[PDB]
Amino acid sequence: QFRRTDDEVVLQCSATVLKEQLKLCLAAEGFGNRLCFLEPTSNAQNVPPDLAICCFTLEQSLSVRALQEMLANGHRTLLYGHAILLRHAHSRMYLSCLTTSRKLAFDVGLQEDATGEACWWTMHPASKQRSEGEKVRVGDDLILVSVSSERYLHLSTASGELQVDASFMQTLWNMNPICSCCEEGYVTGGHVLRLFHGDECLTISAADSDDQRRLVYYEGGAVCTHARSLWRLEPLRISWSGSHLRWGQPLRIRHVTTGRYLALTEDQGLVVVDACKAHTKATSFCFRVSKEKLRDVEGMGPPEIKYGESLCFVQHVASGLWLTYAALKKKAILHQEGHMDDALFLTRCQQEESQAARMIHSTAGLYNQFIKGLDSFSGKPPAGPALPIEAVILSLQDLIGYFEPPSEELQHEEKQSKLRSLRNRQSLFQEEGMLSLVLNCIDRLNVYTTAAHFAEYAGEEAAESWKEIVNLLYELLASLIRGNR
Repeated sequence: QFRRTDDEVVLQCSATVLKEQLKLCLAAEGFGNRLCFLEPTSNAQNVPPDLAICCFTLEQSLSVRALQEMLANGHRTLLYGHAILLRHAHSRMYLSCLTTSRKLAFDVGLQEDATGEACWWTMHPASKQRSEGEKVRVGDDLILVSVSSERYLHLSTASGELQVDASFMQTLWNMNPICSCCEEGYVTGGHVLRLFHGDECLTISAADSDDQRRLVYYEGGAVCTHARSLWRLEPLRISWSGSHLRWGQPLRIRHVTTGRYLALTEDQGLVVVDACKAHTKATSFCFRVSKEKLRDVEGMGPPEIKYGESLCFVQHVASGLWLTYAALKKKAILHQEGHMDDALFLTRCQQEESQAARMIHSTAGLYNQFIKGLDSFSGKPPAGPALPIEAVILSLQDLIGYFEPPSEELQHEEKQSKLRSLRNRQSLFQEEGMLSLVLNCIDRLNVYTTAAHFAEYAGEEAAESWKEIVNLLYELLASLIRGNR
């Protein structure tokens, strides 16, 4: 009931939309975009929210005396009046108050390093029900104050869209628990993992495949180490979603890089589906101890399912159909009776790989839309929606540093270990067709002789970044191909 450090939390606030309360979570991508935005979580029943980038970890919780002291030089409970540090689970960046605007208001984004006063936030009570120095409890409304700027974490409404900023105005914030202390080696929600059969694991086809990437297979060999075989387990509850998985408990199974949802469909059968089409009935699965006929807690719950050691039959909830195969790669199907050997076991993905899979997802989506912007005005000299110039430049810069080789001056032992990581990071991107993706940007950009020629077909404003983006694309291309052996 108390909040302790190292808890995983989301910062939730609420807003009234056409006479109804939409709940919203604080979210940022980090790479390609530092700025926070708000993720609607109210329509979960029909459209699963992008929860992965909403998760923060409570790194440290400090007093004024404690904070002022650290700036000059395991489970502490959160007390009102404490300053907290929130690390972004995906980007490993810290929630901070920036120095940019759009009113006298700062932006709320992510910071590369927990340096200076900018990434610290003090907590204050919503009412006379709680007081400064008291344990911060579940369900409490919080006011959060930027240490650097003395401003409040604030929900904004301008002109029409929901947004976050730092304002002189105040916003009531709920800090919802995702997960707490976890039983070692047990499956919890929000874990990214692979599902093994028997070696063979559950996957979708590789990039630019005739599939359109919609179909599910059991495949062997190299896939088992490729990003396409990774899934995120998502229970149908925003709070305590990161709690232990329980047999028979319904969940959604999300493909990380593609961002689509394992589903049973009327026409196609067992497939992978867009977030928007992922309604509960279509997309709810559970693990079953066996295929025999056959109230939710508020904590981490009982640990039931062990990584590697537990064999699980996957079942579609609405239909009671079994996840099985058709009689190397085999097609995954849903079948009334299935096969005597349907039971899968689960292996937890590691953080570096897991992070990389998500980075692929964002990058693919970003550059794909940047391409759609170019295709739109190819023969037209605009109505075409603004190109994500600002985001592309940062996305490019971020990946370049991400793939940068280690300094030659580093010791041999450290070099070797750092090189293996680099090579593997590269490997994952390459297998997802990031090279072709970068190449298409270059090819479509290069149709143009210069900036002015580009400007003829695109805004003069867009043209000011054409040489930079082309140079950044080549640099990334080079960084991806480099052998680093």
